[PDB]
Amino acid sequence: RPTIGQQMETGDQRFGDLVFRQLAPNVWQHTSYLDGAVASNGLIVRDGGRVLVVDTAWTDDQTAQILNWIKQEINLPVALAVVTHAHQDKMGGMDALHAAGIATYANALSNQLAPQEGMVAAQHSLTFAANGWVEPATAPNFGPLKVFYPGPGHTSDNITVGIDGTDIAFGGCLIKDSKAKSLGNLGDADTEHYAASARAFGAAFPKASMIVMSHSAPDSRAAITHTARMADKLRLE
Ligand SMILES: [Cl-]
Ligand SMILES: [Zn+2]
Ligand SMILES: [Zn+2]
Repeated sequence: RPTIGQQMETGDQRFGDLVFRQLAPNVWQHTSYLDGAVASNGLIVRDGGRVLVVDTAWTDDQTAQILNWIKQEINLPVALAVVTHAHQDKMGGMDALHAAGIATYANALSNQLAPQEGMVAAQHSLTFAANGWVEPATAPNFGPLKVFYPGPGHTSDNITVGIDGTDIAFGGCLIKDSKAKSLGNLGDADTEHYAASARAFGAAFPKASMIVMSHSAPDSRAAITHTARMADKLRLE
């Protein structure tokens, strides 16, 4: 059974109970929902003759449906997935990736925290230099994916990804959009270092003009400065 895409008034395409949006010739945003209802975004990148995934959906079934979409619309093997912190929205579908033979990667800290956060750890751990950049030996054949740990923010373990050859960087749950009224789920957050991490993210990917994030539509760099400003407000109490 194929699924046909259900095009929307916004140009997203519905496929099952997921939404897919093309951001650039070789980059798509994937969106899944949990019940109110709550959107979570990740990315799919075509890199020559393989596909790379950033984040799962909330569930194994939704993540399986992402894999079906890739099979049906791109038709290339998924070489690896990178997940950006240890919460359900980002790591809730690991078993589906593992069932499909996909090699998975996460911050070593994300893997250490996963059992406590109710998550399945990834198979491989990314480690980071003191300047925040991924150690290249721990992220082999990541193609255009540039992984950067900006410091504690939304969580202690949150990491971020830039896409070489595009103007796209993925803030994950660290960044919120330019109209956001708060910083959201602050249960696991570092209120002291959040602002510095958000600015570190901006400095790490200075040529990114499209900032993709977990919980709203892509936004400009205004999301970065807006998030930092809200993070400062908070730190001063
Ligand atoms: Cl599940
Ligand atoms: Zn989170
Ligand atoms: Zn989240």
